[PDB]
Amino acid sequence: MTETDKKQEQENHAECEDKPKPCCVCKPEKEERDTCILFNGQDSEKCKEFIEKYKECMKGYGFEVPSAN
Ligand SMILES: [Cu+]
Repeated sequence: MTETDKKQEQENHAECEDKPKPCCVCKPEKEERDTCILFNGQDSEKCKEFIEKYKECMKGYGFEVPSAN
């Protein structure tokens, strides 16, 4: 029995989905980032500051991050 379509593609937003399985070691900074982008609008320094601080606090004895390298 054949079929027209079934397999879903599902693409990403821009590039690199990031975020593996954010365990319990990561939660507060996450809320701080969301709030920062909520009030600001990501139009403030691109909020890259929180991204770097996060990747810096996680890549070092933190947990795990896929990234795009
Ligand atoms: Cu975590």
